[PDB]
Amino acid sequence: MLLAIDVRNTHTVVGLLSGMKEHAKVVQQWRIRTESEVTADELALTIDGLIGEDSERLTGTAALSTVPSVLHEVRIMLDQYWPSVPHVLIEPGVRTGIPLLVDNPKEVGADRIVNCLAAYDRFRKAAIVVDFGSSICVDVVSAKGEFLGGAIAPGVQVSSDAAAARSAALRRVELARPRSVVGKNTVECMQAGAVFGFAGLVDGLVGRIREDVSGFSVDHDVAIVATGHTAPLLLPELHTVDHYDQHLTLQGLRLVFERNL
Amino acid sequence: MLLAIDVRNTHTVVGLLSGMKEHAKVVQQWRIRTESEVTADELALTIDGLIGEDSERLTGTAALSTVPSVLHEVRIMLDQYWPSVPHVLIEPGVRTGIPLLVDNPKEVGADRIVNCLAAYDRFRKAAIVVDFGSSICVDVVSAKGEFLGGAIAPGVQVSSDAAAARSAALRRVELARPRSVVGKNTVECMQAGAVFGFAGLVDGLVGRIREDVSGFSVDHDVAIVATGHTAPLLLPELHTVDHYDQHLTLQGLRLVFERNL
Amino acid sequence: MLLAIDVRNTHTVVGLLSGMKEHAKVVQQWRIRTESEVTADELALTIDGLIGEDSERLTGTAALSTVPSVLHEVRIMLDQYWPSVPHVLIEPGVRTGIPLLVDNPKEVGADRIVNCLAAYDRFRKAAIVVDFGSSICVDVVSAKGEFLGGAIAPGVQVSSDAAAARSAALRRVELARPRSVVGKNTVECMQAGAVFGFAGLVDGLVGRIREDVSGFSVDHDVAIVATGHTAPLLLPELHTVDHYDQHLTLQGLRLVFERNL
Amino acid sequence: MLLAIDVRNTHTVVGLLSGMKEHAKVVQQWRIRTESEVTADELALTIDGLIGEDSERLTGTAALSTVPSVLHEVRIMLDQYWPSVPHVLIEPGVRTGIPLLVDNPKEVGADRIVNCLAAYDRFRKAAIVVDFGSSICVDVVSAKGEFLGGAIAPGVQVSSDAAAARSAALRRVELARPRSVVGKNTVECMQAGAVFGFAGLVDGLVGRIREDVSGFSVDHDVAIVATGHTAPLLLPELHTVDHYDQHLTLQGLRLVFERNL
Amino acid sequence: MLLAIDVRNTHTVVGLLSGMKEHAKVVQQWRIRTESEVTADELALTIDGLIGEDSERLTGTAALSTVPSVLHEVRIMLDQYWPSVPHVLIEPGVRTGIPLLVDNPKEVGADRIVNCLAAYDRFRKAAIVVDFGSSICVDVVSAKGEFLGGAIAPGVQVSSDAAAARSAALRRVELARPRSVVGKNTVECMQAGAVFGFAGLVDGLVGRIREDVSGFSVDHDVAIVATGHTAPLLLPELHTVDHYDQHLTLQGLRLVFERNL
Amino acid sequence: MLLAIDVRNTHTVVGLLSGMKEHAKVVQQWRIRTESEVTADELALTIDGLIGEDSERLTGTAALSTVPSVLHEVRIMLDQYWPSVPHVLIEPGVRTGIPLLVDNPKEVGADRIVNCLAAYDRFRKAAIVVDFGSSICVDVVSAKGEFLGGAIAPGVQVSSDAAAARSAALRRVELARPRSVVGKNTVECMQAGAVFGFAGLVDGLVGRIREDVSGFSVDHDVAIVATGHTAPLLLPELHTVDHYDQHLTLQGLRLVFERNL
Repeated sequence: MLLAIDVRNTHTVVGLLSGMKEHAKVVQQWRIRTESEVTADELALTIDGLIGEDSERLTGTAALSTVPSVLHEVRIMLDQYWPSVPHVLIEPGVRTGIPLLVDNPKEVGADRIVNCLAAYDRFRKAAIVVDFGSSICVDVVSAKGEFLGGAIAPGVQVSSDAAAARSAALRRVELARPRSVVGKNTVECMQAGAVFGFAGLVDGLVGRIREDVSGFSVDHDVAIVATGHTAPLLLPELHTVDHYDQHLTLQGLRLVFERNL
Repeated sequence: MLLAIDVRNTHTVVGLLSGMKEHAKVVQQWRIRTESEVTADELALTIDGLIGEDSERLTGTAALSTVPSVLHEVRIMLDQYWPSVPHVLIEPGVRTGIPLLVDNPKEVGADRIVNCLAAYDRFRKAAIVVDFGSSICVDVVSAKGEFLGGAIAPGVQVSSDAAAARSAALRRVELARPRSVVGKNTVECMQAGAVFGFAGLVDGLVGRIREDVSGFSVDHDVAIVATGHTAPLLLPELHTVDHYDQHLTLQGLRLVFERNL
Repeated sequence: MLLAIDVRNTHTVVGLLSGMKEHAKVVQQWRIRTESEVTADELALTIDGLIGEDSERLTGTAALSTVPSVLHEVRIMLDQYWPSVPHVLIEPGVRTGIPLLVDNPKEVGADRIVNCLAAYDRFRKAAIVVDFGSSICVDVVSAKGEFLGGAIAPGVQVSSDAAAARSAALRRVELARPRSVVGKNTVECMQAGAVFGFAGLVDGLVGRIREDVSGFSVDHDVAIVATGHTAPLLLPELHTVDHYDQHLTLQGLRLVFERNL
Repeated sequence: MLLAIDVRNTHTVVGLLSGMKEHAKVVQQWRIRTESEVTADELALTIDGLIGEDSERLTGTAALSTVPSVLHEVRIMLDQYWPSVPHVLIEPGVRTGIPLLVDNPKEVGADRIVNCLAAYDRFRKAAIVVDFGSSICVDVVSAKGEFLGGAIAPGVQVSSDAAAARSAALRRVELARPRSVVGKNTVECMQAGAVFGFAGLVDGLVGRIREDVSGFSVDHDVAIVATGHTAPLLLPELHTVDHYDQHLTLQGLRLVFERNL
Repeated sequence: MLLAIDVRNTHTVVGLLSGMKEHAKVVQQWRIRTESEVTADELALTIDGLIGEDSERLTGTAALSTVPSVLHEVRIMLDQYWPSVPHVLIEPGVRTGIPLLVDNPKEVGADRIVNCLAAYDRFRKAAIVVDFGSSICVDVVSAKGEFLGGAIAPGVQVSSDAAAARSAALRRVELARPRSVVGKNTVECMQAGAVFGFAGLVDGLVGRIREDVSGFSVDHDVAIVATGHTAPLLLPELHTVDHYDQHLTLQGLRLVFERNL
Repeated sequence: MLLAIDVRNTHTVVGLLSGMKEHAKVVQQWRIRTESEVTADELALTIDGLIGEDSERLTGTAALSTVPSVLHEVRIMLDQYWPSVPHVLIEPGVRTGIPLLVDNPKEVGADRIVNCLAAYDRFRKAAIVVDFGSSICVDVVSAKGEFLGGAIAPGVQVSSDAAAARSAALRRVELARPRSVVGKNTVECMQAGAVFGFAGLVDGLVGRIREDVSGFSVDHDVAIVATGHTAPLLLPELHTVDHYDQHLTLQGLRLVFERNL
């Protein structure tokens, strides 16, 4: 199998992907915390405990990170614990076959590049990727598979927790859909805010991108794809998102791994 | 005049309002930070420094606080520094004439009550109040002047600061409208997110309220009013908000003061 | 066995209970840190490591959480990792057989409900429960098995840590009984405060409850029970507490599981 | 006038005292919050704003601090802004005429020594001093005016704030007296816990001191004096405390100033 | 006079300078805390209280800031409260007559540019500027007055506070010279580290710059100048620093003000 | 196999040592984070996972901890989980055959004593030990194997992270050697500071110690040993440090274990 690692600011996705090229599928996926101060030995311990008996069956290990210290610890862990398998660590501004038509090609985070590559591979047309992570990352891929940029909004959970911490009457609540958009208690009001407001945020960003750029209007065909952990919660309230792909970034990591191999 | 105090989670607004009833208006306003550990003497010192020689011309004072410790200190300060003028303090579940048709009438913040009272006094019909503070508070006022609840979304500035602080690759940026919806650098992407996405958040909340609850549809005349310090940044991008009042909470405090006088 | 999970604000108790009804006892117990950001996969990994070979010998699971995010993750973990066994999850306002004679039955924490249920099951009369956790929760159970309310005092370790952090002269000390109430250095004075003053706090709360409400006086038969990890520290210095039950919340979780089975 | 400065870990008391020796009394007092990294210019600005036109009428300044940085900034401010007045700074271990019969006489903070000196000057016998500040300091003074020692418990407001911050279900509450010891909501439960529990804490500490040290029995006449900002709130719920003196530390500062003059 | 403002990360220097060109010296200076979220009204209040009756006698204001939000609020405060005075606010990358020979001329903070300008104005030759601020900034100015770059080390007091916060055994100690380099207790060891190790840090940076870049060898005449609030503390322990100019940044601000007028 | 545990304030080192007396060398080593609130069960879980199949081959466990809570949890963990092996815990001020000639011999941390013992055992003469950890510790050992004292400077990585977090314009950067001492951007300047300045800090402390104390001059022979995780980074840039030993504290724990048996 192929061991894929997605390090974000708050949560790390560890995946096992069997197969190769078109027939390859994600057979396993786990979500863990991201610790900035994590070491190679701790990360090896948790990853070994997650993947169990598949450690001896690894054929390669792809990895990206938005925290560079975790990326360097990933390199140390890979060389110390899995020396016989190849590994292609990904930095910001990686080369993949997707032209980075932006001001600073070396500053865009690796997750956005991987999402763009996977979306253009799956759809082969113009695409808008909405990634619900620690931040909501919106990526615009043209019909030629070129990364035009996009937007970076605060994430649902991070913003909700920040609002709960920044206020006294607002406490920490569970991220769930309330009975109505008009709440009757503080928990219901906060859940209505966090869910419906961020659904409106994503819909507004997608509609504004569709209207205010050429080739992405309603007349054209553009694949709107959402990924992330909290995407299924907000998906029924989105009128602008067509598809949900839970394994988009892992498939993109597999694409970069097979391209660099 | 009347000394109105608005203690929010992040900033405190001090206003001098002259006149009575309909002929009353905000003649002076200052904004300062809210200190959780501020005392009666410190707050009286800064308020005196702000308002100058108008202390002898005060006819009354009125305060609300979403922070309980500052509410205790404001109670002490009102009882200590201006004993000759009447004062009204506003605790959650206060006497206003607006029925609190919620599960816990004693848990709803005083700012929401005061905003609902001011909006219904100004419009005399069904209203949707959008306050842009530390959190974005959406309050729904029925056609008979009843507080039906609403939503509490994360605020623009708090969420953007939390996004910047959680990520090592994201620095502190100023909230300003970017060039296009598809940014080209990290700062442009973050600004596009924070501005357009939160405008979409407010639009989605107001549209969902208009569609779902009865008496607030397109056919019914509903007054959509926005207030707050960071409201003018998002107001040009809002499609659902009809009015902007920057002195709504001060006018509501004046209404409570004159009602309880 | 039954797997019981007590998620508190600071620590999490994981227990294995064998038997049913009266013949049921706690056969295993572990204490771990409560991580507010922990995930279902990480919690499943640590619980599997704790319980070892007992994973395949589970007949049911019961869980409570005072932290909403850990409650969400425990919900996911229960529906993901042990699908072949029943699971009861306890939210506030849970049907247990104990009436909640309070203003907001949906806001009393799950730990207090579970403690009241276990106490009234054990003693079958009026009871006062003192849980020593992050806070000291005092719960008042009437003679008919009704939760009348109680008090939430600051805890001992949390308050001592806050006092140490707020002052430059006070460092992180280890909680222990001093030689005397009148200490001679900073460590002795701080430990005398933390131990004897909080013992007096518990004694004063229990005595004032015994004096100020009907049915709990010295004439009535009232069971005073203490639970918690730091309870044995203050137990020799308490005059009002008659019983110490360490596994009270686990037994209450078992009671809820059997009631809802 | 004499300018007394009390720098505690959380608040600073600034007092103006008129008269000398027995005919002296506190005529002005203000409470401000303590900033650990405050500068001499900021502190001079706020102190000047507090004391008004009495800057030219000062005849000396007495200052103590539990935060040494603020003490050194106080010395800089005094030498820069009031050069014509004599100023006595007070460190731990200050010579006062009260012997320090403890293990480390140079570690007991200045506030405790000043309180002991003022109490023994007022009562001229054995005394127990309960000082409600950032922490609750209990001081025991024999019939010969010696500092035998005491206890240092967490303060009421600091502990309540820490309990609110540590727990997700608990918010910040206004420190006031509830209706009863058995609370019906979370706010009432927290207020009952903090108030009645800390009253029991003080009662337990004072009673244990009276019972466990020589000559402080109920038969012997021992004066119990309470000082502090939150002392009047807990005073009706105390049984072992007789006298309340708000200006005890300012009078002790006056005594030290007159001693070093 | 000229009102100069230095907004650093931790402290803000407010200076009044009289005269022009060679006849110009700093006549007033104050240091205050930098509140990153301060408003224009609070800043106007404190600056007015600092400058007293010199508000009407201002002829122009010069300001820089390493915190952009404070600079924006400074612009608002200046245009609201001092509308009749000219103001040249300074952003990073200011053109001053010192060529910026670095990779990103728009990213170097305005403080370093101002220090380089004032040092080259004073010495008219090659210079090394050591600024002890929140960080330690070493700037290298060539013989032709060109900013060649430098180094940014952690500050002295900031790193000492970080060490105290990261360790329980290390409390908040005061920054002062110890008896010797070999400390006989924890406080003396910490002060020996903070003083002598940071003096060695400055000496090592200065020596390595003198040895490893062209035109700055010991044979050439290079002026080594130090500035900052904690510079006098480490000044006697440095073997590589010849001059200490306390008002270097204020003089550079005056230079930029007179150049842009 | 001896099991060594080094609990520093930021990272914990775990070691497996085989052999006795001179024939003893470290065979295994891991580095993990240090958690303050960690429990015995969690720590036993991670230690067992780290050490794998060698848990049944242990013959003793020497452990030190600069965090006493983790030390007591280690004692609980060792007694609960490895009851058949001896365990020599180490507190501050331990006796090792090295006299502690300081003002408070019981306040110096255990890591310093262990490093001094190991260094004198290796070199059998006067030595200067530089331990790069959460704080840089410098230890001075005379020719008689006595702990004279030393310095505690802020660490490299800890101070770099503190500078990145405190300053708004500075992000979290990776700790690595830059190309030139005169950095041409912000990141290069920060890395030049963090590397060359801290190398100069160590060099200055060692040189000042060598000059100002008896028997440590250039004519005398004094072994200079370095240890720590980040030590090899600064080792090329050091001039006064002669030897490196990454396993100094583990061998010192081995020496204390062999001494206490």
